[PDB]
Amino acid sequence: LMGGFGMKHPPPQILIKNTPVPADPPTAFNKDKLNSFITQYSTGQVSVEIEWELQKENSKRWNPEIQYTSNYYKSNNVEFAVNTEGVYSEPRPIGTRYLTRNL
Amino acid sequence: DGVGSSSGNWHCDSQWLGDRVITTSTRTWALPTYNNHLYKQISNSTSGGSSNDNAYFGYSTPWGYFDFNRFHCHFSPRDWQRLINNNWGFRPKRLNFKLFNIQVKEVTDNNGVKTIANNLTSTVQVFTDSDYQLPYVLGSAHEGCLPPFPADVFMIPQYGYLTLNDGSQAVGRSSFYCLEYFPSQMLRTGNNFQFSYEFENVPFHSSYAHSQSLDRLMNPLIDQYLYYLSKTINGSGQNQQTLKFSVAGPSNMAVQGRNYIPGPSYRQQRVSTTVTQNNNSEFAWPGASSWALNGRNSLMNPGPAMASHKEGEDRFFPLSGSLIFGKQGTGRDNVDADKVMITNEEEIKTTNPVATESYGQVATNHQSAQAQAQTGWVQNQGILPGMVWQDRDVYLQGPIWAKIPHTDGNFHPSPLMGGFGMKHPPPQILIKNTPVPADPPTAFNKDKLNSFITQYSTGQVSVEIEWELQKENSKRWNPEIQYTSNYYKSNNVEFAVNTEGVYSEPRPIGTRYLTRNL
Amino acid sequence: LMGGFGMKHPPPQILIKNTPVPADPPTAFNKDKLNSFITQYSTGQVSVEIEWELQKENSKRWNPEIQYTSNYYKSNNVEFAVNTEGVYSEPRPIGTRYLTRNL
Amino acid sequence: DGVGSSSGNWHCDSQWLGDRVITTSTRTWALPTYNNHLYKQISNSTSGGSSNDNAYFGYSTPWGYFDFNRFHCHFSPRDWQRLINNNWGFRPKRLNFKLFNIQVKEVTDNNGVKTIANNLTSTVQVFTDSDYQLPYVLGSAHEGCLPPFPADVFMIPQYGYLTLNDGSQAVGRSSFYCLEYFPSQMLRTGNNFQFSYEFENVPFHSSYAHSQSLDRLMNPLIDQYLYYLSKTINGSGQNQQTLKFSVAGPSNMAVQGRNYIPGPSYRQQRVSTTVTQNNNSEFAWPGASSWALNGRNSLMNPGPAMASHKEGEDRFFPLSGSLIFGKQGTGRDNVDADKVMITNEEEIKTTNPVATESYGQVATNHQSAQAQAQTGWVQNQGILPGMVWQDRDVYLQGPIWAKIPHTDGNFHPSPLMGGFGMKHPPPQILIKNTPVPADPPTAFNKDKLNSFITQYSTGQVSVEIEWELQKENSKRWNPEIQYTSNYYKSNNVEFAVNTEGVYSEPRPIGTRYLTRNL
Repeated sequence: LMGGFGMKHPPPQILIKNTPVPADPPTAFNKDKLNSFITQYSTGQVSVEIEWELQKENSKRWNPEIQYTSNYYKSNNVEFAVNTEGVYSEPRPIGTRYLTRNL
Repeated sequence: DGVGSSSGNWHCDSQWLGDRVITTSTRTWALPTYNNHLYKQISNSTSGGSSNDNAYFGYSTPWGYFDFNRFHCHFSPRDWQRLINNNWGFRPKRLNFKLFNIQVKEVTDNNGVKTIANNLTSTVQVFTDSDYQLPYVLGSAHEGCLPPFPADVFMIPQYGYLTLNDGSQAVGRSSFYCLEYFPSQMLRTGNNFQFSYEFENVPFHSSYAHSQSLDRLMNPLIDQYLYYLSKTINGSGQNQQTLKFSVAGPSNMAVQGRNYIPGPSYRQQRVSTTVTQNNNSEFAWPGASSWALNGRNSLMNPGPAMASHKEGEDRFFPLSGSLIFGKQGTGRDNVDADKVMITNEEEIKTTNPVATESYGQVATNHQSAQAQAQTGWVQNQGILPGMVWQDRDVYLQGPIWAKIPHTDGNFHPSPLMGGFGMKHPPPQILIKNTPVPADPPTAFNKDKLNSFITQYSTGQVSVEIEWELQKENSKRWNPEIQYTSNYYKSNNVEFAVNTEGVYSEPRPIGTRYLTRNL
Repeated sequence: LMGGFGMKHPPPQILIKNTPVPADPPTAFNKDKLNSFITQYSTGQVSVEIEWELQKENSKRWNPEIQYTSNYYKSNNVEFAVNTEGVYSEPRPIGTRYLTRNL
Repeated sequence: DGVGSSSGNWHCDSQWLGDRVITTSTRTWALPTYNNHLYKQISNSTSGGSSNDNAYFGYSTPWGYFDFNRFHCHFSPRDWQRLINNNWGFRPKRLNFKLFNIQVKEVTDNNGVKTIANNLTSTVQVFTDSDYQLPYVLGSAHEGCLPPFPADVFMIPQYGYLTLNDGSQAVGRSSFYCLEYFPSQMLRTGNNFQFSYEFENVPFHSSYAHSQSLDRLMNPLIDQYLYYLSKTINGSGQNQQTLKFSVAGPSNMAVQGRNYIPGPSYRQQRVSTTVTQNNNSEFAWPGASSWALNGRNSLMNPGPAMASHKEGEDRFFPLSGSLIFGKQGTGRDNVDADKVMITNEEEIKTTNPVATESYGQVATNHQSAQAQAQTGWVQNQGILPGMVWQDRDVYLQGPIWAKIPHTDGNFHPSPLMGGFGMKHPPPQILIKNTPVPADPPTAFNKDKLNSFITQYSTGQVSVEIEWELQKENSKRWNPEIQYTSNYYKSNNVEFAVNTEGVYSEPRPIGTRYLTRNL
């Protein structure tokens, strides 16, 4: 209902945890589980490569087709581009439907 | 390929193989010149008809088109009788279309008299749109069919297409299609045209009317093993409350468990052919069942297929639900009832609910010692699971196919009016006769030439459809009801020409006679 | 200077004339050329098929690129489409330069 | 490919083949972290400098880049002397670039003291842009070169790029390039990087200074066979008018017919190094030669290549025409004249007109018995046919190449500042050290991580260029003038390190000594 592509078997969930490393336990054996660990985190890079099939416009309509453009008026900042202080921003949502087709 | 030799032979027959039919129909046509070779926009504010509810913006083109989508084009009544009495269903497998013996004539009005004379050089250009790029106008059941009767010569309708509008103004998401921007074969006297088509696989139509009702699909001798709740009261008086369960037997039929339920219903108003029974008010537009889209108010003309008169009394019919055909020679407007053939669905009555009656009843409030039970009527019920419905009957005058609009979703895309819905129907065949300009001025002028030569063309069109069949296997004992000709001495043979030459069809002919079990 | 593609050998000129047919001359031989002809014209169709090579946009710029669209406001007539009386019209000129590229 | 083994060997040499040179230069670098791993926009209104004439809008990126486009990076002064004294011209054939022995260190400020410690896991990511998709910032002669002296360690400049602006605001035809959207190889200690490049074919540079002037390219012994108009007057007094023609001989040199003319000139203002001669007014910006583009007023810094002092008096120089280099240790602003090396073109004086002098003179009004002849000066003359010019000299501090902007047209695309213009120069090599975020908070927060670990990296860059050569064929008798070291006992060796370690270059070194005939 929200949108997108429903799938019986979507692309799976990818879960990640950093294995615990316990801080030095006590010398005498104790039954209880170890509640003391070492503050820890990890960092890396994730490549996500999707391949998209396409369907291309065959329409023979005469006149020009409406579609999406960038306003030309001198704005203070480039839309869909970083601010002065580094913040990235998206000015307005962008639908998928511009090209026209007959029922 | 010359002026002398003919470019094709008349072929009109129906050859009946056991498992399939092939119906060729060849007729002759005449194509005038529309819009003076212009494209124009038709928006209502140019033609009037000011209102919010009727608003359209669209273009009219000079092109003509062949529309054969009705059945009677392809089937003689005797081929129809032979079809629907012997068969449980049918589907078109293929289509072949030939257009030949084209001849282009040139009219001249001189000094008050008009003389027609051949034009051997001129061309008439044709194309079939196989990519479904243009709007599809065939599926709307407009007139302009091949005539029922192979003798009559007809005129070819004008192609025009509506688009988006806000009121009478175009949005600008609107499209303009220039029909002449397509690769159209053009041909002269001595050339012919043809193409072949193969219908995409669809379901067989149902030419059978069920032999047992849905509500009564059970053994009348044996009880079910399930217990309905029979009686909630011990007896009269205060504080008499019990729960008494009973077997659902033949003695009480309505209460047995049934694992299928009837099809959906969108209720219609009930209009009686007997006049004095109907109300004395203007309920035509006001009381009608409408579906609104984008602030427009549409009317519900054929709609979820559902029975009409409910059994005993046929004196009435749905206000806008039923297909309505005009008799031969019927006036244009404010036609009296008798002059119009009102189609009636009695055969769908077992599977589907009545058009004019509520779908059912539902409980509203929770009962309590204080609060009595209360139940409201269901005016509309969409598809549920385990719901069985039957499609609307298909007539001899009714449309064969329709184009299923290209969209993300559609449910049971069988056209509401009737016939065979198809993602890729048999294409539109458009025709125009190339313009020949009258003598231009000697000095070069920039403007386009607005002066042409009055011109039209004539020829023959062979439309050959191949129909797959499904044949009756039924083992029922007694005789089966089916379609016949009344024997009483009528003044004229029904489905035959009058004294003055007019061809006429007395009454509509449904497809459903043969019976089959649910 | 006006625009387009200058060529040493452009696509050639295609000239057409309909051969003269003289009206009936006089019986006695006369020296002078025939000044009397038959009013005449001809009609047909011309297919002009050009093949265009292309160069396609490789630009990696982030934000959206400005380009040409049809105004969406409810106009009386579709722009670049026929009028009510049949006249075809083009509302405004259309340049070739929208896509951007670095110097 | 491990922490222990080194990823490459220092290689710095110049091996001189007869027909070509190969100059390897290996130096060590340090890359800080710019902009806190942010992109930001630099538009002047954020940095001030309010005016219409200085206006810019652009982005600053964390990425650094290697700029080696100066010559002294690749050539020791002795390789330069050996180059320009023995050769009539040169062109780069190929380029090889290696980056190795990279090591990434992690700074920590604790309790007032800052401790540096290795980081073995961290990565520094690099990419060369071979498709010329990004803006090209190298060709503008910005500082940040590989240092002249192979010992010195340097810092790597920050990459930022201007775009379109209306005042301080972006138009929206402007572009934002996210440098990190490119497929950048990333590598750790134990990895190395390299690529090879092949310069596109360009013309040889001219390292020769002509041995005969353009105006004097003729036999001094022999007359021409053409007759100039010598004398238009019979003698003094009224109505004395004649046309007297004379041979153009050696006796009158200036009047002979010459079928080539000097190159174009865009005139410059004349500023004298001797101070008391110059005017007592602020002519710096007002009196300068400018080219306006889009309402901006640019200044003409190097421009059509043209001689400067005109022959006898070198006491002056063009206001903005001449390349101007700063001496080692030169202040930033309002530097005194002596502290700055003013480059002077005397070698181009034969082919090209003087920068500070008019191109010529042209007749204005038609003469008549009543109207005397009148001639105005030509302040600017663009290219004509049969015009010969010579390109600006190329120095040891000056830029090797520039990118010829991609456009529908360009004329003689040799850069005005100097060097070798190329449609596809050797690509930009950008480098950034991947960010390592400091410990995030435990509870998930939407916002991006603004806290990182102060970090930088270090390594070595081998830049190997292959130069094609053109060698002196001249048969002139006498000795040829060329470049030498003064012999007088100076306190310090020129082009050598000072007492305190500072490296310095005393004077600029042109490429033109060897002489060649027109």
